[PDB]
Amino acid sequence: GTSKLKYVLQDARFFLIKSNNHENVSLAKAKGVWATLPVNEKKLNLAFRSARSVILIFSVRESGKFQGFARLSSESHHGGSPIHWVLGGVFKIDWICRRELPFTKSAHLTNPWNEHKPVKIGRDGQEIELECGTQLCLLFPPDESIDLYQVIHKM
Repeated sequence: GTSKLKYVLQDARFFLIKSNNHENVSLAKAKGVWATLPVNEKKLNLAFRSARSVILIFSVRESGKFQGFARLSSESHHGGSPIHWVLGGVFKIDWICRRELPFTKSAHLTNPWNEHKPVKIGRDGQEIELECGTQLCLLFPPDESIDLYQVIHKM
C-alpha cells in the first residue's frame, strides 16, 4: 500500500537532481550518498532544517526517465573519505525507490514552481511544489529491495 510512503512525504520538500551520467547515480544508489554544486548544496541544507523530509528525485540527462528518489538523512558534510565520482560536501541519503519511471508516465504532472511546465523539465536543483512532488513519487513502482522501516524511524 501507500500509507507508509505518504507518511514519509507529508509536508516534504522535493528537488530535481540532474546527473550527467549513469555511473554517479549507480555509485549513489549503492552507497547512499550524493554531492552537488555549491548553490544547490546550500539550498538542500536549508531545506533539511526546514522540512520533515527532503526528497531528491533523480534523472540522468538525455535518458528520458527518472532513476529513483531518496530522502536526505543529513546535511552536507566535508572531511569524509573521497568519493571517486566520475565528474561541495556529501549528503547521506536513504533511497526510497531505485526503480525507473519513464517521462511518459509523468506527462500529466506540471510543477507550479517552474511556471507550470511538465515536471520532467528542470535544472539540477529545481524545487518541485509539494503536491506535484508527492504525486510524482507516488507514480514510481514498488521497490522490493527497499525497506522504509529505517526512514520512518529516522523521522
